Amino acid sequence: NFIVGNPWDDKLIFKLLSGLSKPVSSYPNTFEWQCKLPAIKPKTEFQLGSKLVYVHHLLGEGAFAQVYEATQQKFVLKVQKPANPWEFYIGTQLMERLKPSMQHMFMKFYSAHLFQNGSVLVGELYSYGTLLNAINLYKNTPEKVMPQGLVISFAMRMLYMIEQVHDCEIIHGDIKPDNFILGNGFLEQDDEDDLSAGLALIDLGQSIDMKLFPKGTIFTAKCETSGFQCVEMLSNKPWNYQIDYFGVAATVYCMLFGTYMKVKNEGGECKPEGLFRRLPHLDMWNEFFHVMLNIPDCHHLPSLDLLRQKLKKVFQQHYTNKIRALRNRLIVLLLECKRS
Ligand SMILES: Nc1ncnc2c1ncn2[C@@H]1O[C@H](COP(=O)(O)OP(=O)(O)O)[C@@H](O)[C@H]1O
Ligand SMILES: [Mg+2]
Repeated sequence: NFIVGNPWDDKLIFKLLSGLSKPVSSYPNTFEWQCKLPAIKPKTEFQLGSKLVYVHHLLGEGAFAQVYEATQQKFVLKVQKPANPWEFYIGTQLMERLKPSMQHMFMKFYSAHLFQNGSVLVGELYSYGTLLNAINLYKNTPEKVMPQGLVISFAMRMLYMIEQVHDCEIIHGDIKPDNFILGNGFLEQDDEDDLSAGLALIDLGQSIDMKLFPKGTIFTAKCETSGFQCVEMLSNKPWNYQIDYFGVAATVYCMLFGTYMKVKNEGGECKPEGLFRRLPHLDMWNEFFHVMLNIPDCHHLPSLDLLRQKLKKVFQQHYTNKIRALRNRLIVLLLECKRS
């Protein structure tokens, strides 16, 4: 039952990276440049060490990075100061541990460029915006919120995704609507029963590799670097994989209400704010959040498969017929937003 205070500490990360049989530098894709980070701005040109690259526009920004669209087929550039070789390590590892079939669920990194004061990562592109953006689009519409059938559908894919990541003994560490993105697969999704298509997960900067740590290690940090806090962090309790369970539930809560989840303690259990009576499938959602939020300990993680089945049951009873229309409607909204 080993203990590590902070898994996101820079000193710790440098120690793990430095203490590797296969340094990141060893990878073929990675490149180390002595010079400072090049000036990168939309509608400009610069050479990525060797070949010239054209940046068309800024797709999105986070607390750590700015992501631009680039060409010469289109891809993206993830720029951040200081350098973040860690993301490349995690991304590289993840594709290696994953089954080849499941790689399309996550962003692939083609190459990494490490500068003196920053890093630039070249990665796959997803052109139809984040899950958060999609949630915001509905607010303008009459429904004001995502249809349940799409919520449930997106939810089951998420549970399926973290299951694959956790099998790799990896923790995402930052599961939010901002870090979910919509790509072509969502557009071309033809098989509803296939959970591998229509949703992709990104932002591996805050990810944790459990392989590097002893068996049964635990973390006691009371918040994630951006300040993201799960239930264990609030309760001063230890945690490892629970943070991703909490993240999925927070992301699903957002699809349901279009507002970030807030937590409260009622009786002996932890519950989210405002699960009102008129909410469809209220029983199912109460059960879903109860399990995802109230985990007794690190050794009793809820079955991701079981949760998925409970949602699948409700989906098969009420939304198999209506799903195509709901997806088409969303597709039109995504196209409209992308036109802007
Ligand atoms: N592959 C991608 N395609 C399109 N946009 C992306 C891609 N990756 C990231 N983004 C955009 O970048 C923003 C944040 O990127 P992320 O990787 O989460 O960086 P950070 O760690 O700083 O949050 C997102 O809101 C998203 O719009
Ligand atoms: Mg992010």
